[PDB]
Amino acid sequence: MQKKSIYVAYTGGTIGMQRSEQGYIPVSGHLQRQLALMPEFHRPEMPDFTIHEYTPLMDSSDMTPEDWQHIAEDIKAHYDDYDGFVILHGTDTMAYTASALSFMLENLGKPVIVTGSQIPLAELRSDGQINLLNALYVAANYPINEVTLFFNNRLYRGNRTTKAHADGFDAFASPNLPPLLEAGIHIRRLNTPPAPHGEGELIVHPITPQPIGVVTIYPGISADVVRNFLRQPVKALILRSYGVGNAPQNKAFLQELQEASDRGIVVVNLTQCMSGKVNMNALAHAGVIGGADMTVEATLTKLHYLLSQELDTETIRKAMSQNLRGELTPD
Amino acid sequence: KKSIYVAYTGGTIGMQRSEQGYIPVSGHLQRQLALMPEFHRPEMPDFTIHEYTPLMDSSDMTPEDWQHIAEDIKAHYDDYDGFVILHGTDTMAYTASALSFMLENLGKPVIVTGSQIPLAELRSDGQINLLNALYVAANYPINEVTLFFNNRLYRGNRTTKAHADGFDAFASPNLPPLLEAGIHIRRLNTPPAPHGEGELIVHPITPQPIGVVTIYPGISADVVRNFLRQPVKALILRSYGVGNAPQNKAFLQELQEASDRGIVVVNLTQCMSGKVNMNALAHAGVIGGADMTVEATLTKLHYLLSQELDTETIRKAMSQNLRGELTPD
Amino acid sequence: QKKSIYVAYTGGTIGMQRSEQGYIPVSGHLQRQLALMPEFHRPEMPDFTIHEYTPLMDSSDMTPEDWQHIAEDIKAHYDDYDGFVILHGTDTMAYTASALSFMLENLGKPVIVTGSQIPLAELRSDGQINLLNALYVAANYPINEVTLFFNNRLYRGNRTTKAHADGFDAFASPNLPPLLEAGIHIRRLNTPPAPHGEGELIVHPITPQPIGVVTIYPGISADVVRNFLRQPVKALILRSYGVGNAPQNKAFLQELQEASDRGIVVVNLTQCMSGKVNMGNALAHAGVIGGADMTVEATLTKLHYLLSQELDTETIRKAMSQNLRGELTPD
Amino acid sequence: QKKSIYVAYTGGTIGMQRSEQGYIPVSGHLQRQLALMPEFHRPEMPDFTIHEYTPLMDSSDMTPEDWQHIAEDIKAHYDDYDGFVILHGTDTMAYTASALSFMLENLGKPVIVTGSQIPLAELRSDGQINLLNALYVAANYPINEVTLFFNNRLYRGNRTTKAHADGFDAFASPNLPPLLEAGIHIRRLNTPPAPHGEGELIVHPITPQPIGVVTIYPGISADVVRNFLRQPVKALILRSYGVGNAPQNKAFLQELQEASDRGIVVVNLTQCMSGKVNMNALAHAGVIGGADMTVEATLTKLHYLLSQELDTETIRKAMSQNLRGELTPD
Repeated sequence: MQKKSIYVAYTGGTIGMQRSEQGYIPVSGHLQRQLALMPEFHRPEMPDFTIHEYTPLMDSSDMTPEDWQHIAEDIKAHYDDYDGFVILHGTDTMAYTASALSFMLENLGKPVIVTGSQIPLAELRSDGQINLLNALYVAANYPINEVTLFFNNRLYRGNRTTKAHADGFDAFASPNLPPLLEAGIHIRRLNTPPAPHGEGELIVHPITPQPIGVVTIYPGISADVVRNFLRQPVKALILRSYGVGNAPQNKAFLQELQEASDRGIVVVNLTQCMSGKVNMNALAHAGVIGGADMTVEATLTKLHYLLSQELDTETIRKAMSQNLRGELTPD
Repeated sequence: KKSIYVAYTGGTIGMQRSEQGYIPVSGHLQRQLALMPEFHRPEMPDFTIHEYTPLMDSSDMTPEDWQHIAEDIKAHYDDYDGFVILHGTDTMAYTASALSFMLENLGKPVIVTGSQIPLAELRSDGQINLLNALYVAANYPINEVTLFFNNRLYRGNRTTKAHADGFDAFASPNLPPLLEAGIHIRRLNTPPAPHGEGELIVHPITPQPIGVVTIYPGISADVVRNFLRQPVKALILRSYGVGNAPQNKAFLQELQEASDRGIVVVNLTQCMSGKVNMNALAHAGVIGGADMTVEATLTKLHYLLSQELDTETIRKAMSQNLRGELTPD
Repeated sequence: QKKSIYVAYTGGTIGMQRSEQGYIPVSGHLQRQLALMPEFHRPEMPDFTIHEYTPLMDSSDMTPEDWQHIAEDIKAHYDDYDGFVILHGTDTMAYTASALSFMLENLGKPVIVTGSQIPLAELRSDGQINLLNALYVAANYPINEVTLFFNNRLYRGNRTTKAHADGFDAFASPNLPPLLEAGIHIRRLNTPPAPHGEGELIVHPITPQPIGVVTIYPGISADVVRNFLRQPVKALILRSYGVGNAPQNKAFLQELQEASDRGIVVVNLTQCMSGKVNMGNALAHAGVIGGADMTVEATLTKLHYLLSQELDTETIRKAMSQNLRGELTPD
Repeated sequence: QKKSIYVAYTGGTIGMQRSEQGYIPVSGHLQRQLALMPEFHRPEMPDFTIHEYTPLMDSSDMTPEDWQHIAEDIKAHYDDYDGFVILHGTDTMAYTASALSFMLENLGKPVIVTGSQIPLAELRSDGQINLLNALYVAANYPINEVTLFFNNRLYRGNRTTKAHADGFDAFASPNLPPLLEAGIHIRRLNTPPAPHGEGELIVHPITPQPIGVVTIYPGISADVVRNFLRQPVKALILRSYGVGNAPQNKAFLQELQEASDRGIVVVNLTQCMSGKVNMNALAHAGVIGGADMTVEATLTKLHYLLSQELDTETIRKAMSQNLRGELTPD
């Protein structure tokens, strides 16, 4: 009967750009005007859709948590009026936004698909045409009530993604979890277990910028350098350590970590490996919390989320190791 | 016969069983090798095993240990046809990357390897990795510091430990292997690293105050300022995609101030593979690290900072392909 | 002015209509649908002309007479177009592509054979993708060979085989890389071009030929093999073990030697999925010719080609081991 | 006491020696070498006994009589060992593994068929790896089926095919995952076990059978197909397009119908590298669908069925049924 309706927020990215002598430039309303002339987007199988183009568009490499907040407020404001949501985003920080939204939205009961493209919709052979058409179709026909990220013909759990390549071509990966859905000839919903969720109405949590350090451990890293990473105003520190979560055993380094936790800093340990989980023991005794197999993006946004709420340090430390939105694999 | 020198620094490969799991045991690897006939066959090279004391867990290693290994290779260089460095997997890629810079005009193979299972166990990858490393160092000599794992010989300064949970795996995201060790060993057409024509030159290396950090949405100038406080001499930034980062004045100002103080700031990508292509950061004095791995960049800075080089020369050298660690424009 | 491509719509799912019973061929449907798709009429796309065959053919019903018809169609329109696209059903698409490669000599324009598993008219169709790309590639990245386009790759026609059909269609070129890849950015690969003379195009005739294609297995009897070689058989393709090994019992080898004495051309291919046969001397001493790394499709069509030219048996045996059109990797 | 494994060295390069002429078979060389390799005598390894065939079998020259001899060897030593390893040349290893899967019924101990590209004597040999692993898996990760071990994978025997031989040997199980992976840590996969009965072991006889295995192509003549079906042929395996499609010209279909009408069992397989046949015209001509069976499994299954005293309707029904895990039921 009456078609489903999808809300499309064009927050930024190359999709709506137009050809000029100076090259491709953002042109207000160009995305909307083009879609009006493409019959494939108006077929009976396709949902109705409304585009809200951001003014001005966001350059994803210059985004901040204030922008994540603005996007969530947009979703909240239009939630009861649409059946799903598609967030068009620049690729550079798309995974960060998708991860942050997954924590900010609690008890989500409609699909929120973050996507984008390397090539503008206007170009003959455009991934923008493919990604937007599929995102709209999947949001309407194969709804999954999570914040997802669609790219390279796969629908990933948002807080499990990372931009894996950018030089010459854009590619995203979900290193520690299979996709939730594959969009090939035939759309296939995979048997990937759904994310945890409560049974009430949607809750949209606020988020604000937070002073977090994200650093990589290397042979001989000095306590003096680590001390700097932990100075005010730092509230949390994400350490990327070796293999399953190993680090140098020298006392000076470990004492800087212990003293930081003593004064309320949340220290979390992630692996330097491309995939796999941290299996925590010397760091553990210094107050460091294991981040299991969370991506850097999920860990960084999860900390922003927890620190932005009215929560004490020990509750934050406990929450960081719990699977709140499908971002980590429990032991 | 050819003769290979084995620096046994430590690592799981030489450990033995106990009531409390695998433990380091002095002399265990040597004893086991003496009892395995396949290592003493006519087709294998003669070899010498030098056990380090103490044996090192690779996660405990420092640049001082890299220096000790380089000194060992230097002292025995003219007496052997190649070298094999047995190492723990956790920081194996850092050691291989460091040695590639410390050794200049290398004219013999130096293969770093190890295993996830002790050599003495049934079905050990340790037996396979040592047998192949010895055979390859003697017969398919590639005059570079390489890393052997998962039956592939990679350029050392192009590697990173890609997995460790359940199984160990190494990757060379931006360069194909130099050789593959399947049924038939095959040297690949991967172009050899740049090299001079003189005698081997071994450079010293010492620990250096370097920061390695990741850029994220909204990262504060206050936090970045802390990353650049003394004693920091260099900062490695892992930025978005082809090397993009926030353009807010405060953030860029902190990086500019750091470069004014003589700090070398290098830009790498957060992506798993690909090159950084340098504009706002460039104006703030940031140097592009092309497609270098974090291990290569970190050890390269340790190498340059440990020599008697001025800041401007270090900045120029960081973007140059010195040992095959980066893909030039 | 714009490039102009001739499209021979021989049959196949690509131009069919969806119905309650399944996919059905409908005269004029493909042309009706393409006139309604703006992307096919953009400045960047070539002009094209569609010749719908009457009747439309189910590729599993095709014979060499149909290959002849297609070659005659290409020949009749050769001077008036810049390239050709042959729309075909997937089941025997590789046979047609292989056959055309031998029938056309000194080809100086692209001939791309393609099709799809989903009709072009459907939403998310690979048919729309394959036709758009075939037209664009034939016009802009011309490769003067009979090629086959599928799964976003342009393969040398006489190197292809349909590798899968259950649930999804897939083609493979087991012994040669593609000639071009069509991802975000179309990329011509360094695969060496097929050999060719420097004269005018020559179109050779082809007719059905009595050929046997059989598989060797343990204990295969001389009596059964004798039957495979009875008149009217002119050639027999043997699929033997590994690098080309077969039973060495006298009765078996005698039947093969008697066949070569009768003027039958016996060719040896491997049962393996890829790789070359390397002639071991028992089969070659019985007069068997090695087919190197040729696909069954190339070997079968190559024999049809050579037998249709009325050449001497010795000439045919010699030609089978020669790389005539890029179908084989010489020693 | 350790488990004990019976090793039949039927043929293949594994026990060959080095001479100024290449690899040559030397009687007893495999056994002599293994006695000097400590890794094969460790506490973790089973005891084993080697029965070297005299002469060795050239796998490319094997016949069903050889399959019978191997089966009789297993039968004769079945009650005395905990598992079995069959060393075989690679060219027809998949045929032997497939045939044995049908000949052995109610198998209650592992039977692993394996071999190597390189003799065990050579420095870097896959022979050392394959025999060590086969022995260890047969004793410790027993799977009561006829399996084939190669490329560090343990496949269901009747699902395998030799996929490559030029430069390097490789086997594949196109339509079923391996039953076990022998990587750094041995891992048994969740691949559902093959169907089996409850009684004691039954060893079925097998003899050579007149079977044609042919490939369909555009315009294939009714005359040629008629020749394929001439006496003494009892069965014909057709490899047709995609999911089982073939030409529908009446002369072609009529030759197949006539063959079936005189008792010839005609089975349809795909020309594709993987996948099932789904079947239309051929079905009406008496052709039986072989689902996703390999040529190897279909050819040996026919040898098995034709070698028993069975009516043709029973043989036809059995060909489409999953008897030993060789095919995926609809």
